[PDB]
Amino acid sequence: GAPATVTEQGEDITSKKDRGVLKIVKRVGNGEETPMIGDKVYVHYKGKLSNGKKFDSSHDRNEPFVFSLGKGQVIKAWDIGVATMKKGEIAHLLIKPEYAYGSAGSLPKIPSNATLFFEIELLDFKGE
Ligand SMILES: COc1cc2cc(c1OC)OC[C@@H](C)OC/C=C/[C@H](O)[C@@H](C)OC(=O)[C@@H]1CCCCN1C(=O)[C@H]2C1CCCCC1
Repeated sequence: GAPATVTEQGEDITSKKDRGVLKIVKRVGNGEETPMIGDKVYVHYKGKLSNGKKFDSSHDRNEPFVFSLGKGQVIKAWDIGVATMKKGEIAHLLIKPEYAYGSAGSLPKIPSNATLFFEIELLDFKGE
């Protein structure tokens, strides 16, 4: 399924080239701008542990998810991944624990050493 497709076909968007954040563009967005640290960013997302054992979605809350890029509100993989996205883009990310919750995990939702999958739609972004 989608996690294994990102393993096989995803681009490694990490600086270290350690395959810690792998990306597929599923729907192309518009415009030249991409989100930058400090921007206020508006998304919809669907996430899950890569083995399907827990799910989460902005739609569960009936509203976009909003965060400030690079402000420590999201996991490192989102700061890295969403900064590559254009307005309107849908992307898939597959994420190693080093760019998510690590060996400590984040119980009860996130076990130690968890790999994460997200589908993210970038709705909008604004400067601080
Ligand atoms: C570890 O705790 C949670 C993880 C995740 C979602 C959670 C968590 O409980 C606080 O609740 C959903 C609502 C309440 O919060 C949204 C964003 C939270 C924050 O931005 C942090 C905690 O989340 C993240 O950094 C990432 C990226 C943004 C969207 C949420 N995401 C998660 O890791 C999910 C996670 C995804 C895989 C399945 C389990 C939930």
